[PDB]
Amino acid sequence: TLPDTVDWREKGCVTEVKYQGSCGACWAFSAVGALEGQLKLKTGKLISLSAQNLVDCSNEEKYGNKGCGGGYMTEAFQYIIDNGGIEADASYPYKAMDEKCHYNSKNRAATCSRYIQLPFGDEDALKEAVATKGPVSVGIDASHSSFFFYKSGVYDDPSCTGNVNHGVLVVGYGTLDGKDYWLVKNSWGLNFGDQGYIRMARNNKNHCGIASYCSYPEI
Ligand SMILES: *C(=N)C1(NC(=O)[C@@H]2C[C@@H](S(=O)(=O)c3ccc(OCC(F)(F)F)cc3C(F)(F)F)CN2C(=O)C2(C)CC2)CC1
Repeated sequence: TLPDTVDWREKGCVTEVKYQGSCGACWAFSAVGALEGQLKLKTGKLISLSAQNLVDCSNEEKYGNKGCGGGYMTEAFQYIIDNGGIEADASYPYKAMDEKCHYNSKNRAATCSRYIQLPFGDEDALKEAVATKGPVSVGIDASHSSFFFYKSGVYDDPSCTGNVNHGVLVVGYGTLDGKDYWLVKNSWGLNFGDQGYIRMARNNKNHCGIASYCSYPEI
């Protein structure tokens, strides 16, 4: 059986909310967020990892990522795997611009061996992964102005579609005033949503495509 409510923030597995600025780096923050969760669960240390390392060093056709022009969480993991590591944010800080890759293996802060993809649109599979594995990288349709008007409750705008466009991180789930939600960490800083988080409708026919492209890394 699975718990009714999960919140990885309570287990110390979620770093501070970051601010992506005008660089289309949502995919990089989503990936490092998922990897940060796994690092904490394995080593016991919570460390912010370098979204900038991903933005600078995976901007090539091998991966299909485009730096500040967008990218894919799975390809970010693949880069980390191929590269034999990723730096911490401390040593490779976020600049919100495309820069020349300057990865240094002496500052390796985490590694990745493989990544897992969940079945397309399966919110039950996502619930199990969030419950038992940790934070999960997801794509959502975050193109509706209502997404940025949200302050509280459970975001459930009927105009949302399954055509996804932003990467974010699911750090938990539960039920708020009778409405099932996924607890989503964004990368728009602490002024977005509820302290950087939005609760998005769960079990409502894969709303905003939240369970369409789920993945998480394995250290
Ligand atoms: C964040 N600042 C930005 N968004 C961005 O980088 C997004 C993130 C992913 S996605 O989640 O939108 C996405 C899109 C399409 C996918 O597959 C469709 C297929 F292959 F089935 F046809 C998968 C994903 C997912 F897996 F979830 F990542 C990509 N993306 C993009 O902007 C891209 C590079 C244009 C697609 C920049 C706003």
